[PDB]
Order: sequence, then C-alpha cells, then structure tokens
Amino acid sequence: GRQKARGAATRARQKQRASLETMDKAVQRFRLQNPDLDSEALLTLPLLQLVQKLQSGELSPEAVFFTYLGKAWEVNKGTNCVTSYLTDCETQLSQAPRQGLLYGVPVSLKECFSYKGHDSTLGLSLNEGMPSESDCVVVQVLKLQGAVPFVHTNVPQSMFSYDCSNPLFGQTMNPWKSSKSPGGSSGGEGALIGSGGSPLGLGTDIGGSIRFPSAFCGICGLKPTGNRLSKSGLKGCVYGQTAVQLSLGPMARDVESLALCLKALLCEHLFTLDPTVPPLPFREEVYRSSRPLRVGYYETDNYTMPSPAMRRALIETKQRLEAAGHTLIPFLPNNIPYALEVLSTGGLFSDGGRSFLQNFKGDFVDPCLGDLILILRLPSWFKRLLSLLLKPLFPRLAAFLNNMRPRSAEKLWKLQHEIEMYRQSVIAQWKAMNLDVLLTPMLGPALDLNTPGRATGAVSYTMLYNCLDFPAGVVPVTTVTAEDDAQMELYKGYFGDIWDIILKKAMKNSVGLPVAVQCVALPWQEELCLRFMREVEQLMTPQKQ
Ligand SMILES: *C(=O)NC1CCCCC1
Ligand SMILES: [Cl-]
Ligand SMILES: [Cl-]
Repeated sequence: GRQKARGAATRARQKQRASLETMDKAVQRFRLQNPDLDSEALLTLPLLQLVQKLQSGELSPEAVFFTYLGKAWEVNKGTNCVTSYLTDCETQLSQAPRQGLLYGVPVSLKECFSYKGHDSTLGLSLNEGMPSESDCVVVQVLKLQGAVPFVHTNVPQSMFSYDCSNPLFGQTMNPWKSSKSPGGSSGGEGALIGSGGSPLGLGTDIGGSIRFPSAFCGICGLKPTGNRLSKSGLKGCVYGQTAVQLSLGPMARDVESLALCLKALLCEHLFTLDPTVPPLPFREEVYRSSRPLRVGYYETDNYTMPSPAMRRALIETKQRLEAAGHTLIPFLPNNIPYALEVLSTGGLFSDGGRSFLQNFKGDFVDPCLGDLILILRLPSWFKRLLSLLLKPLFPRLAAFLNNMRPRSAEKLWKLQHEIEMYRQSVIAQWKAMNLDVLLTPMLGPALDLNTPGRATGAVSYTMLYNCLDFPAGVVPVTTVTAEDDAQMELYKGYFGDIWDIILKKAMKNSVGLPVAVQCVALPWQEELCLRFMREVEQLMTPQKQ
C-alpha cells in the first residue's frame, strides 16, 4: 500500500532538483559579475579568519555566500548531501546583523532543524508536504548572530541510523570514497563540510550521529550535554522519550570553529527564546586554558574490537599527550555492556519500538536500515523466544532482542532510575582517579554503504556517552595506511556474531580514509572538552592552527 509514498518521493525529488537549479542559476549570475574573485583562497580560509574578514569588510557577505553556494552545488554532484536550498536565505544575507559573531557565515543544517516554509521529512513519506510554520530556536539564534543558513542536508530515513540513505532523496556518499558511508544520521553535514561545501553545520546525536559523520568524513564534531542547547522546534520521529537524551551541536573543519559556534549560540537570544535551557554562557577562559590535564584513556571498550587504524590513532595521540606534559591514566568506564544492552537499548525501545514504527506505515523501508523494522515488527513473545534460543550461541544478539520489548510505565521509572544511578557510578569512578577528561577510540574508518544498519554493535564507542549524557567530541588524527588495512584480515571481534562479521568486512578497503579519536568531559563541561580537543588537534595535525 505504497503509492502515496511514491508520490512523496516524486515531489521531494522535484523540490530538491529545483533547489539545485535555483542555486546554480544564482551562482552563475554571481560569477559573471565577479570573474576575478579568488574563490579557492576564500574557500580554504579557516572559519576564524573568514569571520574576521567579513567583520572588517575585506570580504563581502555576498562574495562568501555565493562562493560557498557554488562549492556546495559542485560537491553535491558526487555526494548527494543537499536536500533543499533555504529559499529566503539571500534576503537573509542582505539583512544579517553586522555585530553578529557569525556575520555572513554560511551555515548548513541537518534536515531536522525546522526552517520556515520547508519540510523536515526525515526521509519519511508522512512528513512530506508538511512545511514548518517557523524556524526552530537555534536557527533563529544563528540568524540573530548574523549567520546565513543556506541548505538542508540529507539524513537516513527516520534518523535512527548511522548510515545516510532514505527513499525520498536517496543515498548520501562519503566524499573520500563513493563506495563508503558518510556516517550518520548527520551524514549530509559530514559529506558537505568534509568536502569543503560549508564551513559550519549543525547536527544531532542520540547514539553518535554527530560523531560518526564527523569521524567518517574527516572533520570535527561536538555533542554537548543534552540540555546545553535548545531542542525547541526540532523535528523527530519519537517524542517524549527522556531516558536517553538527544543532543545537538556543531560540525566544522576545525575545533576553533566548534568553539566559535557554541560561543555564538550560548547567548541571551537563546536563553530568552528557550528559557528551559540553563543560561550558561560560553566560558572562554576554560576553553583557552593551557594547564596540564589528567587524561583517562582506553584502547578498546572490550565490546567492539577496534580496527588497527582506530588503535593506532588512540595510542599515537596518547603518546603525544604524554610528551606534551599531560598525565595519561588507564581508565575504562565500568559495566559498559549493561549501559548498552540494558540502559541504552531499553531507553530507546521502552515501548518495543511501537511509536517509532508508526512513522513507517505505508512507507518504503530503506535498505540502509537493515532488518531493524522487520525485527521491531515482531511480536513481544516471538522476540522473547528467539532471545532465549540465541542466548547460548550469541549473547549480544539475545540481550538486544530482550531489551527492546514493550514494558509498563512502572518498569520505565525503574529503568530511568538505573540510568541515573549508573551516571553517578561513572562520575564517582572518574572522580576516584581525579580525571579532567577522557580519551577513547572512535569508530573508523568509514564503513561500506548499507552496512552500518547491520553492524549495530559498533555504536558502543559513542552510545555510552549518550547514556551517560557526557559531552563528547571527535577529532581527525590520522589516515588509514596500507598496513592498517592489510591488518584487518586478522580482525576477529570479541563476539564472533553477525555484527562482528559485518564490521570486519565493512571496514576493509579503506586506505587513505580519515580516522578519529573521541574526547569526553563531565556533564556541562563543553569548554573543557573543546580545550582538550584543541590540544589533540594541535598535537596530531598542527597545520590546522
Ligand atoms: C545517531 O545518533 N544515530 C544513532 C545510531 C544508533 C541508534 C540511534 C541513532
Ligand atoms: Cl497503493
Ligand atoms: Cl537540566
């Protein structure tokens, strides 16, 4: 019963196509009137220098806007990362506030950041032809700070994924290798920023969806504490689920860009437009501190075996931090399996997936979601039974199935308390070793297209910090060598289940692809997190600063 959804696809693709044409026509007009502009030099300027030149008058907003608009159009050709051109953004451009900290900066938005007059489909038929009545709060703040949001970027269908394909706009590709995923669900942002088509973007993250795309596409990303920024006006699939919180945050080519973005967002405009966000301004002096850090670290979470490239990235960064004078302390959060199998899965699937499934009624199911929908559709008893059969041979799979069952409000309260007491556990663990920050591996290199949805285990590295609601960011530190990739033939994985087997195959043939580490601080500590990220960036890739 899918013809209605075929109509949605046809209409969505027409709007995407017309958006692209509108963009190109404006780019072609602009270039004719400005034939001598050094567009390469403008595009490769770091955000901090770009901002300064816009503030001084050295570069016109128009010059910067249309150049990035040109570049976004071009990189889209090989990645399919842009779903929509934000129609009024040229008239926004001419009205941008001069004193704004982001005056004249083109910014790209993940499709779920509602923008007036435009759909936030999430790749779902039922959200097509349902344009937002207004800009969401962070989009309002961006504009009040002088920025110019200019495109919506692609997401995997429903966002419940770390790949990036849906049936309306299709499949987004990694800009480093087109057989590879850009990661997700902020994958359009990853591909666009990662190929130079936007200097700053916003994404969201409930199990790693800022961090996967950033890592897979070789850019920086930060997932703040859930309630550091406003979620007001965000489009979603499931509403009212508060056990594992959603976070939104910046993506960019460097760390300084992330810190600029958070500084611009954490202002009175935000705090008055959404009073439910604690009014905590950006603390520059914590961000800029150069005091030695106590850095906890691990090479593996003992759940998802790291690739050789991940492991090399982690050890090398550790050794450089030591040489720079920081104290590196072996540290692994306790009971990760519990945090993932019981707390995180149970938090996301407390209703057995029912609320989530209503979004898919009458719709196609994108191949990049794997068997997720099929598995969620199954009866609560046949899940339970299959869980008991799989437990001897495949304990991970069994635990997954058993913890995605529907349960009562009573049981949800108990789960919510366990999440709270686990949070306090890890905090106490952290304080007993007197850590400032924590260094971890990050999933990478980029997986093959249509494999993330079959490698669910691999979310272990990022999902843990959604469960704990700790700020976490990722920084590119190296690229896959011939040796790293060859050494994947010796990868086994701790479990030997289908998730380990898919991941092994998924990560092969990745020579030249970027690989990241993850940086973590305690709740409300975004500034310390970024300081630390800045340090990693400086030591492993000094040409960024
Ligand atoms: C981004 O946060 N992606 C997550 C992948 C695991 C399931 C929830 C969504
Ligand atoms: Cl039909
Ligand atoms: Cl709060």
